[PDB]
Amino acid sequence: VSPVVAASQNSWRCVQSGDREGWLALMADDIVVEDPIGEAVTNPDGTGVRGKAALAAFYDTNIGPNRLRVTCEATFPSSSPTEIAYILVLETTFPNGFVATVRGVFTYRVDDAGLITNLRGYWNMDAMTFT
Amino acid sequence: SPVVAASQNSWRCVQSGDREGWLALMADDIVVEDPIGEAVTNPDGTGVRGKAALAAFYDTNIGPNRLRVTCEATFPSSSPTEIAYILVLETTFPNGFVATVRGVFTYRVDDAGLITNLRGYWNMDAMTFTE
Repeated sequence: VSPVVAASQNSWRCVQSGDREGWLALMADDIVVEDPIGEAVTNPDGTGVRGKAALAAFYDTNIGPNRLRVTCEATFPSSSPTEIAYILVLETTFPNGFVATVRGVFTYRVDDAGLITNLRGYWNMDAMTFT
Repeated sequence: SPVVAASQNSWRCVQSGDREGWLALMADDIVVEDPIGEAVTNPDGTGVRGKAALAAFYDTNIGPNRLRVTCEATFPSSSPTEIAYILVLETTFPNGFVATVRGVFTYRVDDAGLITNLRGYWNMDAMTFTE
């Protein structure tokens, strides 16, 4: 199993099961989560959430309260064991039974210690759907 | 949208042999990792970096071959400078042999509309061949 695949799918298990430290422990000190890339509801800034500091906050705002579901439709490994792309569908159910769903390309990168330095989502609000 | 026009223009020129048009779209700090990681097309595994290196990459790996592109899917981000595609790249070599690969291709432009990052998530597993 490649390091980027172990890390990336340990991330999916951690966000799906409320394992905040599990999740944070997978992440390098220089982590840059851009879900998605560019300015949006969850990237207000437009330049992503930086360091374990701001990502802890990001979790407690957008993930810790809710039920997040990751579904993998396709894997696109590269020729490097530290970088992969996927087609995921993300599905956040809020406590009021409100459900936001989005399909996108998600790229990952780990450093030489095996920790995520970059999580990057290719999607916009035009693609998100509500139920 | 600058990244769509850059990217669509990349396919125009590459598919028809227009070397000077292809190079015109790239920045002077360009990095092409087709694919990401160690491959014949990316030997040191860190990509072809700089417009000068890219010219010699062109004459080694593109000019002698016929290349055909099929966009199968498009995943815009919430930034106008960065997009991801699913592409099918078909490379006919000088001896008549054809290699075909599906992968994820991400693009990025700088504030002037010029391509700074062309990155391909594929490897040899997925690649097919004929003739």
